[PDB]
Amino acid sequence: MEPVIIGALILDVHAKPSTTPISGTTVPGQVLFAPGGVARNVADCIFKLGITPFMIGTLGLDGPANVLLKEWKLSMKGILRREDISTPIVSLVYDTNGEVAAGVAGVDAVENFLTPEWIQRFEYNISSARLLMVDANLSSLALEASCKLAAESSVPVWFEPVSVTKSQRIASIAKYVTIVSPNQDELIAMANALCAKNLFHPLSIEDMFRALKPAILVLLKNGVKVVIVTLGSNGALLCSKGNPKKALVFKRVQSVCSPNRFSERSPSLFAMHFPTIPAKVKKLTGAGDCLVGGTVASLSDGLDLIQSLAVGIASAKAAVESDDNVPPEFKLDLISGDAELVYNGAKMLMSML
Amino acid sequence: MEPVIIGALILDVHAKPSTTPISGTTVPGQVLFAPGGVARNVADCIFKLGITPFMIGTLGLDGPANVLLKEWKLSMKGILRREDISTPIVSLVYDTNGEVAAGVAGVDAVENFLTPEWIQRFEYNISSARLLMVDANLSSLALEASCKLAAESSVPVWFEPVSVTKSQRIASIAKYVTIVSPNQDELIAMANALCAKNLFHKLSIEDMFRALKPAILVLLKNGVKVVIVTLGSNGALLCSKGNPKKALNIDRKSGEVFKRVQSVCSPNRFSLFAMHFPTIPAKVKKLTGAGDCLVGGTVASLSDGLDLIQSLAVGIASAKAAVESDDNVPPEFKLDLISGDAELVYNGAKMLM
Ligand code: NA
Ligand code: NA
Repeated sequence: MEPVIIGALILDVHAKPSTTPISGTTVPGQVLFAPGGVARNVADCIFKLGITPFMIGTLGLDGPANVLLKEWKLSMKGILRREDISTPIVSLVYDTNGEVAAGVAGVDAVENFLTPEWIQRFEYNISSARLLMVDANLSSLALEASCKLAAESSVPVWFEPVSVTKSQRIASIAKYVTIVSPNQDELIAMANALCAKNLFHPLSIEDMFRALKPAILVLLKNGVKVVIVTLGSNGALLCSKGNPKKALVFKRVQSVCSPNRFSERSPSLFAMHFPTIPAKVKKLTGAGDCLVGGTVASLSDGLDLIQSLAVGIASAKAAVESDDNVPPEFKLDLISGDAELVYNGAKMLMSML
Repeated sequence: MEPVIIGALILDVHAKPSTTPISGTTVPGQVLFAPGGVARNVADCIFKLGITPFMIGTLGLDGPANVLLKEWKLSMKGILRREDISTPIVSLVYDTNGEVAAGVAGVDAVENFLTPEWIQRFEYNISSARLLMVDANLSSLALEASCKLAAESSVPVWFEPVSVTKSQRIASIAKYVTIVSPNQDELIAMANALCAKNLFHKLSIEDMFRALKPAILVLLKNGVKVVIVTLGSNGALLCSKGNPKKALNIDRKSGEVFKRVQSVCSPNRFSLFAMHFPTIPAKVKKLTGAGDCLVGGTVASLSDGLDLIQSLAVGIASAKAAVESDDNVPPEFKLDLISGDAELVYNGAKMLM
């Protein structure tokens, strides 16, 4: 009952300049190819954590596809390859921060060729899936087809907003979505999209949460059960409608991250903050994807959402310390240790909605 | 026999956005890969014109190399490939205007790994070459080793000034160099490098020539035999020590480019000699590769037995084909079109001195 991952397979071009990038000319630095795309990264992360995912995507019969598939050890029956299709490419120019200064995509092969027609071939896989994860690179039509299959079989759906623009695609599928994982810009865009108007616009944790609470409520009322807001270096917010456990390799995590840790019996809005762990950043790209991958893998292994999120945040830290979007391997003892640190450090927010 | 091409093999990455370039995230647009590097471009241009060159360069055993070499149909024995090497890449992110918003270049593989030691492996190739073409991407040591090998065997050397900065690498090898092909910024930079002081720092053709004559003479005084100043849309300037109608001292036993051009570009039409060659009006799609194909077209023509005046005309024709292509080098050359354009340039050529 493998988790099913649907979305983009992208060849990433990462340009980290030695000095500050200046207009009108090139500056010295390093430029690397990295296997990318939210869905590909999530699948890769889940696999390296010891769970086999099923990948549904589309690739070309070109050079970039041959880079992405060189060391691909998962099934490829879910991957649509034809010659008319041009493999998606994202080109990023970083700053010295490790943040993106300028990026271009690059990815309309996904919206045009990862169709409902292709996804419906795998109705059994989605139906029997432990979890369905879709990224917003999919078209509204593909997202509808995907999410309606999982809902039919009562399979929980994870929607990754990918960007501010593409996050608005939550609008037509919100009912079917169980979990979303936006940052604070994407959360705002999603809230605006469901509100049909531009009602929301993009410090301490209780300030940030109080500022995002109206936007979070919008998503919850539109049928989303769990909203995970990634706050980068100040961790993540886990917000859910009802008890977070009721909303939906790792027996180490189950041991040390006790499910009996949190005494709190079913609120309309549940909120708690997860801290992140200090890390030696080489590239922040892929951090969010590994959070999702780490979380899905744990949920797929029978852990609850609170335990799974800690694993996700652990995986995110490992990812920023690599020059890949997803690290070449995961060290389980490191993953478990970091997860416990995050888990034990998780605190609850907020007595009347 | 075969012309030897030594220099950079670069993967060019052009990111031209739909619009709205913003920090912190990817933005919609198109990203293209283009096989680049002056030497690689010259080699490709020469081959498509029906002459086989020998390429000496350095590449990695990575993804960029596999994109770069995918449709490479020439020998690879002159190309140093090792796991230590990361394939040179120039990554450019444009704005709506078409100017570079941010650019990063990682091309230190050429200067660090294309050593004199590697070049001396192909001493037989360089010695027996009809012509030797080196780009300024090479280190000074690599340039010295290559050009002194050619000088011993009296093999003509073509030095291509990659940029204003790298053009100054002519300083230690000017003695060995037969032909240089700078634009006028590069010509000034090379002149200053050769001089004991920095004496050099819209216009009509004989006016622009009269302004460049001192800088041109400097190069001539230092041993350069032929100076070709590329003037973009104002054609090219051909200045030489002695008669301009020079040819490659190679036995007759030719090809299709030779007897097409020779028929149509009569050799009976035509110290220091100076000519101006006009360019041909063209549908510019991208100026990419224009200078390189001017070099490529001229070398190819010289290699098939044409004189310098005939060869330069082909080069400007080839340069035109390159600007009306949007690969650095056009996918193919239509020899009839090249020949027709060459006659236009040839017949439009004017004596200045
Ligand atoms: Na990373
Ligand atoms: Na071009």
